[PDB]
Amino acid sequence: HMSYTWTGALITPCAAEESKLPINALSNSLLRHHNMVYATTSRSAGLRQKKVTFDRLQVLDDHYRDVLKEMKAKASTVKAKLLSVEEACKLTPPHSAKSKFGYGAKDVRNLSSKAVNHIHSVWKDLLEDTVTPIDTTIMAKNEVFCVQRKPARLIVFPDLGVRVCEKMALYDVVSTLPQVVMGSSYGFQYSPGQRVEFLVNTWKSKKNPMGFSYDTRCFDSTVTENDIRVEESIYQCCDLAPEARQAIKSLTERLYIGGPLTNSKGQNCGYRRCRASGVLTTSCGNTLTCYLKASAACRAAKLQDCTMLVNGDDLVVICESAGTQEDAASLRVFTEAMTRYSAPPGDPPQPEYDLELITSCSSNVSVAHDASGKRVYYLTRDPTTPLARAAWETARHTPVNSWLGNIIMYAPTLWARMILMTHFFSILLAQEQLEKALDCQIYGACYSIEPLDLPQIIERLHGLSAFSLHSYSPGEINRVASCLRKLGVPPLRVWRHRARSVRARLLSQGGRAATCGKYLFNWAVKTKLKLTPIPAASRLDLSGWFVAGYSGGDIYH
Ligand SMILES: COc1ccc(-c2ccc[nH]c2=O)cc1C(C)(C)C
Ligand SMILES: [Mg+2]
Repeated sequence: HMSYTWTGALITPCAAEESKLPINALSNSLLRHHNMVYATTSRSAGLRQKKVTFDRLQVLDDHYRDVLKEMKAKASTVKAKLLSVEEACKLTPPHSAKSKFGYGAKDVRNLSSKAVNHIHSVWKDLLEDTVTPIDTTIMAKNEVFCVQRKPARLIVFPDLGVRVCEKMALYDVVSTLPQVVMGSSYGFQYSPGQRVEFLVNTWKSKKNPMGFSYDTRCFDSTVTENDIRVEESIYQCCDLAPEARQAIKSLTERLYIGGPLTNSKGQNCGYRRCRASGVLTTSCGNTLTCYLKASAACRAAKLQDCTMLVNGDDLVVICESAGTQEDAASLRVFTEAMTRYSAPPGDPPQPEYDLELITSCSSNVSVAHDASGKRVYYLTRDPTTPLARAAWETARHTPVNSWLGNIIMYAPTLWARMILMTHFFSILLAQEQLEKALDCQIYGACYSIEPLDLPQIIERLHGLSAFSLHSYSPGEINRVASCLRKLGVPPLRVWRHRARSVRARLLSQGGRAATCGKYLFNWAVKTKLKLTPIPAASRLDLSGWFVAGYSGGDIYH
């Protein structure tokens, strides 16, 4: 029951890999300790190969079979539709990996003959053959981090032709089914602001609240053939077209169960017997499996009045505390049950009695004050990775602007407002790129966003409180300050000074740019302007946002 078996061939790159931080004229205004910032390359893939290769022991009890019975019952109410080639072709990101059949993502999007004719022949083969393993490509990811070096994470994905067919058969399923099965526990249905409301309300709902979070050591590699087979039966509970049932069955047996791994040089690297990281069902199947395992473990641990919040492998549990001594024991049992379900932890969970202490999605809840001085809870995180990645994005244009994603999702935070908003609006002003659409990742999906619509966007997911946040917790300010010292980032006083200029340059331009300067940079000036609800904020067509997660799913909205 090994996750992977390797022939010997190496995980080869598709190009020359840049590991050191590229420097330009704008770099030093943000970061000075360039050596601390790096990117991962195929040279450290062998380390991760060793880390992701292990044997899986799974023991399934009555708690497991009970939860699944309930899950299949809720799943039976779902009616899902098949997607047309055209619909699936428009969901493909513009820079998605090109086919080994002589066409790219842009040919797929333009609905070219070579692309559409190939998509049709792959679909026909999926309905006619349900046994032959589908070929996947194994690659080492190029991600930017700060030191204290991590080995490169792997990405396993099928051909562009298979990916369009996956969307056709399972896009509606992976988008609709998770909320029906899990209700209010599906985290991807929440905006950052709505997620806080849920956590705070849930914490307040308990007499003596206890909370903890769970992180699985290599979740994708812990996923067994049984787990993937169990996910298929959940999808098969839906009311589906006959063509969609055969395509799901086929994709399961040929792609999702496992298959061979191929490098950039066309060599067989080995065989995969766990979850593929770069398929449409990556996020859905991980959330369902984690939820099934954790719900049954919650029962095994005899945890009182549980409230789960799942998104991929990330899980948060808020319940009624039975005393510190019993609470430590309950969590030991939870861990032991999860381990038997083929999901051991990275670090053992610990009971927490303060919401600000729970860490999930590399984040935590913190307290700040709004304009009136009323306490307001918001979601934050350590700025080290966002800043290291913003530093890379200062010197090089990338397909996913992390800074933009971070400004959208962490808008109320001290670091995103003072550093990110200031630095990039200063660049967009200078380069006259204020009206240019930029791509960013939100819950694993790719979105083209206009930087001028940022104030309206921030109001819908955080409310007017985000533009008025002050008097941050001592611990948060200390975390930002230590991080700036570590990376050689100018202190927050220099950022205040720059923000007044950015604000002034923005206000001068009028229209949407003045609204940007007015709302986003009100914190910089002493003579504050009245920030009222933006009429434009309500008009925003945010349909498609916070519906589901698509990490590794190759989705574009
Ligand atoms: C499941 O929760 C998340 C997943 C991703 C991001 C995220 C953070 C930054 C950029 N893009 C993203 O999608 C943020 C969150 C919360 C916890 C802050 C809501
Ligand atoms: Mg994990």
